[PDB]
Amino acid sequence: STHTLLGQFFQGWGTWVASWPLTILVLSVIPVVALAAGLVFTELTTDPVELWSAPNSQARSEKAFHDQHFGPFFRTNQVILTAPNRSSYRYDSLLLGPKNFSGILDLDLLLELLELQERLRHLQVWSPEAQRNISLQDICYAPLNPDNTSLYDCCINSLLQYFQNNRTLLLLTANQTLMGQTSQVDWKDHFLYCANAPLTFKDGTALALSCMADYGAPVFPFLAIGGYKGKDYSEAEALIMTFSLNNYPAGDPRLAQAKLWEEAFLEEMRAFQRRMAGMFQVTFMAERSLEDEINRTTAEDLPIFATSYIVIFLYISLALGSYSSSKATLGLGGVAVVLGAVMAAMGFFSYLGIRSSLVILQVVPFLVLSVGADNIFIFVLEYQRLPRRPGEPREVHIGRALGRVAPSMLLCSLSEAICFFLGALTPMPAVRTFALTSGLAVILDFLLQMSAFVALLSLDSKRQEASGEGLLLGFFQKAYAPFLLHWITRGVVLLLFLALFGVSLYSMCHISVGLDQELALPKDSYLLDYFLFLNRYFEVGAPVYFVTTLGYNFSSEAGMNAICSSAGCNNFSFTQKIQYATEFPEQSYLAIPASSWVDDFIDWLTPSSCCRLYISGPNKDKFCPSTVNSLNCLKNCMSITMGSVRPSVEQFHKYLPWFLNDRPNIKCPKGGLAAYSTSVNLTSDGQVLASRFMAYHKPLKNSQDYTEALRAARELAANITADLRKVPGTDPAFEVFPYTITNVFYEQYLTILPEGLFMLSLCLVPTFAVSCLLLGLDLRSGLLNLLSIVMILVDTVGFMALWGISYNAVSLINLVSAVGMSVEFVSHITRSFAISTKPTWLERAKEATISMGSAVFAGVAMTNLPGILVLGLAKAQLIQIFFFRLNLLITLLGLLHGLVFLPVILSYVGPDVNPALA
Ligand SMILES: *[C@@H]1O[C@H](CO)[C@@H](O[C@@H]2O[C@H](CO)[C@@H](O[C@@H]3O[C@H](CO)[C@@H](O)[C@H](O)[C@H]3NC(C)=O)[C@H](O)[C@H]2NC(C)=O)[C@H](O)[C@H]1NC(C)=O
Ligand SMILES: *[C@@H]1O[C@H](CO)[C@@H](O[C@@H]2O[C@H](CO)[C@@H](O[C@@H]3O[C@H](CO)[C@@H](O)[C@H](O)[C@H]3NC(C)=O)[C@H](O)[C@H]2NC(C)=O)[C@H](O)[C@H]1NC(C)=O
Ligand SMILES: CCCCCCCCCCCCO[C@@H]1O[C@H](CO)[C@@H](O[C@H]2O[C@H](CO)[C@@H](O)[C@H](O)[C@H]2O)[C@H](O)[C@H]1O
Ligand SMILES: *[C@@H]1O[C@H](CO)[C@@H](O[C@@H]2O[C@H](CO)[C@@H](O)[C@H](O)[C@H]2NC(C)=O)[C@H](O)[C@H]1NC(C)=O
Ligand SMILES: CC(C)CCC[C@@H](C)[C@H]1CC[C@H]2[C@@H]3CC=C4C[C@@H](O)CC[C@]4(C)[C@H]3CC[C@]12C
Ligand SMILES: CC(C)CCC[C@@H](C)[C@H]1CC[C@H]2[C@@H]3CC=C4C[C@@H](O)CC[C@]4(C)[C@H]3CC[C@]12C
Ligand SMILES: CC(C)CCC[C@@H](C)[C@H]1CC[C@H]2[C@@H]3CC=C4C[C@@H](O)CC[C@]4(C)[C@H]3CC[C@]12C
Ligand SMILES: CC(C)CCC[C@@H](C)[C@H]1CC[C@H]2[C@@H]3CC=C4C[C@@H](O)CC[C@]4(C)[C@H]3CC[C@]12C
Ligand SMILES: *[C@@H]1O[C@H](CO)[C@@H](O)[C@H](O)[C@H]1NC(C)=O
Ligand SMILES: *[C@@H]1O[C@H](CO)[C@@H](O)[C@H](O)[C@H]1NC(C)=O
Ligand SMILES: *[C@@H]1O[C@H](CO)[C@@H](O)[C@H](O)[C@H]1NC(C)=O
Ligand SMILES: *[C@@H]1O[C@H](CO)[C@@H](O)[C@H](O)[C@H]1NC(C)=O
Ligand SMILES: *[C@@H]1O[C@H](CO)[C@@H](O)[C@H](O)[C@H]1NC(C)=O
Ligand SMILES: *[C@@H]1O[C@H](CO)[C@@H](O)[C@H](O)[C@H]1NC(C)=O
Ligand SMILES: *[C@@H]1O[C@H](CO)[C@@H](O)[C@H](O)[C@H]1NC(C)=O
Repeated sequence: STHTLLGQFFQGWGTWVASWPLTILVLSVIPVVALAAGLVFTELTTDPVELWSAPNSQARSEKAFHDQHFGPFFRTNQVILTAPNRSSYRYDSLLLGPKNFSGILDLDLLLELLELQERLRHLQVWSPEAQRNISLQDICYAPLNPDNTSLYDCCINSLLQYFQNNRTLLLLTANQTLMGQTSQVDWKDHFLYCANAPLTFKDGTALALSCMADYGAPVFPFLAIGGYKGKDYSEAEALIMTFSLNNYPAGDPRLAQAKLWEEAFLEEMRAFQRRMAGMFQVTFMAERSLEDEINRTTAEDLPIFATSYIVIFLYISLALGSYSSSKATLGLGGVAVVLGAVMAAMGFFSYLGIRSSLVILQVVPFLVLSVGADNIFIFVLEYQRLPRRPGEPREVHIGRALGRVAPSMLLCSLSEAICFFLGALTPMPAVRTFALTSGLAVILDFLLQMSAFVALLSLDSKRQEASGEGLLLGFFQKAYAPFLLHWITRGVVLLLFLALFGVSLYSMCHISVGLDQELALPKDSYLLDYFLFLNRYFEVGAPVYFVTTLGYNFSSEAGMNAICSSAGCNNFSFTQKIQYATEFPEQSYLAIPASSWVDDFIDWLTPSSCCRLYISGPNKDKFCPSTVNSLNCLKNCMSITMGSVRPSVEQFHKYLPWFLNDRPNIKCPKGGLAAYSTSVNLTSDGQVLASRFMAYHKPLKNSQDYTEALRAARELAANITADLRKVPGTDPAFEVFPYTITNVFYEQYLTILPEGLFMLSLCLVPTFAVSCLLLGLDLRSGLLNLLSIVMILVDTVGFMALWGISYNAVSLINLVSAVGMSVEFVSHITRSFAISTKPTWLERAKEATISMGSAVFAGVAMTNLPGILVLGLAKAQLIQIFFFRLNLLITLLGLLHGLVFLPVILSYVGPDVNPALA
């Protein structure tokens, strides 16, 4: 038979290893030390948040195209101020009637915010790598002037940009006698005017102030104030101040300069928070802030987690005693064989240049320990329970006791390694390396404890020469087994577990898919207050870019008519569809309509002294800008007296680069480089390669909102690209896709549910087939522990839905490690039933419960409890939610099915009594 060959081979190998104890022990730990010595050579940790995105997916290929053709998305540094204990007040405007003002909108707070903003603009950091102070101008994102980049050209959005950050303009006052009403027009009137019409160059009040920021572009009200509802901007309860910086690829030396400045920004806002405790209530965030708040507690929690090894050392050599009136070296050997394998499997990957993560250094050594000492108890308890035959050496006895139990050990370890390796097909790189390291650690643990631990046990066995049945074996399990096999409980348990399975089957349909970003940070984190204020007070989400890939013409009148929204444009166009989709912002997750450069280019070509050509001179026809008050510019770019003015193909190639460099002013606010300078890529001749259109999501709170917004945006872009291909001239493969800064993270949840069912169902096939081959499990009890594993998975999914654990890529690998761990709870009990010889099924189930049930409870259920309970106090919600709540719920469910349900079900439909003398 296939079973008896393997057991007959393991009996020879163990008795050979026990005859050379010192040689096999020293010769095995040498490769373990050689593998674990690579923890210093190329041990590198991948700190960014690109450990959470598949690099060969569609969402990362769209990011590569947008980064190639337009440059990467800018970094963000935000502060959200609130005045909690300030009362609102009434104010009567000269143009808007009575209007109530919130407590935050006051001069006494706006002046303090102006002082803080002007101090942040002059910050400087001493760069160690490049010997020079880093100023804000060198790394700020300036849309209107990227070449010179003076200190006042940086993009800084706030409410004080309406007044251009001038303290004298903020305190300005005028007396307007409108309609026979002498009313003091103040800054609040100008703020009310700029909130309704942000693209204003002269205010429509008595004080004729401007309305646009000092860097040139107009600022919209949803980037300055927040917390309103509708269009009453005077009731705003929050103030926003955003600093945006240039983003570079990771190899660039400017990235270290840009991240160096944000540390000084965070220190300055911490000083502002401490200095203004009784006036404001600030919450802040830098672009580097989420990257270092995630892996901040990796080196802080390891010494707390290292006491699990001491507890598992103390648990062995107290439950393995022969206490009459201690096996302390066996516990040290069990700890060293588990500790050696983890360091060897972790350091082998460092040689190959595979970068580790935070989860590898936090759950790997305390999850391998929970399934690494599992075979040690099953070997040592079988060594002491098998009595020595008369006149035989200790080596043959150790070989016989090893050969009787080791195929179940090989089956459990190989099922563990198969489930970890098969579960490493997830696209996310943080979970792939964790599964690969856990699989290699489990395989090295199985090799180490079958070659070195047997030699250590043979060495310890000799020692007892120089220097009752216990209590757990017979004094409890011979007074619990009649309880469980009483004929009233034997029917009650059989329907109670069935009702539990049915209730979990109903309750697993209320599960939620997706991992919130609030559940990744430590509990005493400052970013949680920022995420609370962001979800409560903002009125728009992240920006959306509807990128158009190369292939569209853009130069024909048939091409422009499918994009524009003005007069003489086709119905259901690009901008028309994006305009329509924001009228129902619950189906489509858009809040602001798309701003199209083609419409502003068509409006800019209308002859209103905004595009003019020289009549004659030294410069005949090159360009007359808007800032020229001369008599030689009486010639429009386009002609006059047509409806739906569309430029020719020659005129489109000529007038377009002048439009994308024109700076808006009082005599020409029609458009230019304030918004569309970086939204269009031009070729060498002047042909448009690719463009992009800007729109804003609605506020996305949870992680399902991000997935629904991404799916709705991709569906709307699919409708737009379907309609755009019918225009004559555009070639196939032209597509319009929506690009957002957070689509790489949340694109996995579109199709993680079919991926989870396939990968989980693919692990049951090499758990039942291999169990029927390495063991004597033929067919009746072969598909019974599979039923136990399916019940364990369904009950775990139901309780995971009930507790409030979302189903994501982190929890999916824990379920795959549970299907490889539940074989350990049921294969030992089922195999002991199969080799039983008793008259009736009830006594066979009683013998199976007494013999291996006590060993399974004392070495498989109490061995992983120190390794799992230590993670419950872990400082990070991801480790404390997915690797503690899930694993604790699997060990209790796995113990409760493999020790109360499997013996009861085996006394009804168990396999027949084979003689089995071979
Ligand atoms: C409009 O699109 C153009 C075409 O993509 C952009 O020009 C591209 O800029 C890329 C970055 O400079 C180039 O990639 C580089 O290619 C060289 C040569 O192979 C490599 O050594 C570099 O490593 C590689 N850059 C990286 C970091 O991958 C493209 O080759 C280049 N393509 C063309 C046609 O010139 C324009 O940048 C874009 N317009 C603007 C101003 O953004
Ligand atoms: C975007 O659409 C434009 C309008 O459909 C295209 O412009 C057309 O390009 C044609 C060449 O491919 C021009 O044909 C030439 O015109 C001259 C002068 O009238 C004639 O001799 C011929 O018809 C032809 N050249 C030859 C063979 O001598 C069209 O005149 C021109 N149409 C317009 C309105 O100007 C663009 O080509 C298209 N852009 C792209 C991406 O190709
Ligand atoms: C293995 C576990 C570790 C991996 C888990 C990773 C969790 C998910 C990581 C999300 C990372 C990106 O996180 C996202 O960053 C952007 C940076 O623009 C923030 O967005 C910020 O900038 C945009 C645009 O400038 C503003 O509109 C926004 O209000 C502001 O918060 C998002 O609010 C944040 O959600
Ligand atoms: C802030 O605004 C004030 C007032 O507009 C600016 O001061 C003016 O400067 C011009 C140019 O020299 C003078 O002609 C005006 O008479 C000044 N007005 C007053 C009342 O002082 C001031 O320059 C602005 N500050 C900045 C930094 O732009
Ligand atoms: C053929 C002659 C030389 C007899 C001696 C052969 C012995 C010394 C060789 C043959 C197979 C070898 C074993 C093969 C596998 C392992 C697992 C590894 O993780 C530790 C070393 C260990 C345990 C080797 C020890 C040395 C070994 C036992
Ligand atoms: C009982 C537990 C801690 C056993 C695990 C020990 C090893 C595998 C763990 C514990 C502490 C960890 C180290 C903590 C800090 C660093 C510094 C970093 O720049 C490189 C990785 C490195 C060197 C880690 C490597 C892995 C590590 C050495
Ligand atoms: C980094 C990327 C781009 C390269 C490919 C990495 C992944 C997909 C590759 C590299 C090594 C591969 C693994 C190599 C070994 C095994 C064990 C086998 O029993 C199942 C497949 C499995 C688990 C492979 C899965 C796919 C795998 C993990
Ligand atoms: C079935 C086995 C594992 C027995 C243990 C089940 C226990 C640990 C599980 C099952 C149901 C769970 C509870 C379900 C509901 C809540 C409400 C929540 O706001 C706090 C946690 C709490 C109170 C859970 C605590 C843990 C819990 C009690
Ligand atoms: C402003 O708020 C107060 C709160 O009571 C409300 O009574 C008042 O009517 C509001 N002002 C206007 C113009 O409605
Ligand atoms: C700027 O750099 C110079 C030379 O390194 C240094 O003396 C000066 O102190 C730096 N500026 C600040 C703000 O310290
Ligand atoms: C930008 O501006 C400064 C000051 O006008 C000028 O001297 C410098 O040459 C310019 N540099 C670039 C790269 O545009
Ligand atoms: C008009 O307003 C000014 C400044 O606000 C004030 O000083 C002056 O008294 C007012 N003039 C009249 C005629 O009331
Ligand atoms: C606002 O005032 C209340 C009442 O005095 C006080 O309890 C609270 O701490 C104050 N908050 C801040 C941020 O000053
Ligand atoms: C939609 O198209 C039709 C036919 O091209 C046109 O008559 C109508 O004016 C367009 N838009 C509407 C419905 O106003
Ligand atoms: C595109 O597909 C259908 C057909 O035009 C349309 O009903 C649907 O509303 C469009 N998609 C979106 C996101 O509106």
